[PDB]
Amino acid sequence: GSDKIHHHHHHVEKNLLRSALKIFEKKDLSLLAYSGRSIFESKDSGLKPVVELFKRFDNLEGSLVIDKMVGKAAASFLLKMKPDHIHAKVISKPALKLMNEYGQSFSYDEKIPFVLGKDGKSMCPFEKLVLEMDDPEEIIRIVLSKF
Ligand SMILES: [Zn+2]
Ligand SMILES: [Zn+2]
Ligand SMILES: [Zn+2]
Ligand SMILES: [Zn+2]
Ligand SMILES: [Zn+2]
Ligand SMILES: [Zn+2]
Repeated sequence: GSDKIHHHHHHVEKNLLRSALKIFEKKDLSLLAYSGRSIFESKDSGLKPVVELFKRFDNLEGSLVIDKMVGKAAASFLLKMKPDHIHAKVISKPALKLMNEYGQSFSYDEKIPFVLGKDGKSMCPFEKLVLEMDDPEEIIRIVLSKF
């Protein structure tokens, strides 16, 4: 790849999001990547799917990602993959802040201070791990060293 050639994908077509949401909703999915057709589908919990997705494609240009719960950890993986748009059903404040810093196009249904643990009474151990870390690449590296 030429370091002189940069793709700019900054908007998503509103009817593809519409279509992907219909699929996400109809299949109780937890993660979806969509290009006009469905290219990755998962319903597991936590980061396992985002990592599965990361391991599967170098990038997601021309595609959109839908995710149930987007924390800083998932934001980092997704940012590196360069999807056209990420739609988060719930996004945490750290994730939102990060995606703005990176000019990634994204939308959300609910915003929350931070992703929560199994209980719903405290912070997800992965979110706490990466909470005071700045760099998405450093974050991806540390998360992978748990899987
Ligand atoms: Zn280079
Ligand atoms: Zn570039
Ligand atoms: Zn491209
Ligand atoms: Zn939604
Ligand atoms: Zn930063
Ligand atoms: Zn970096």
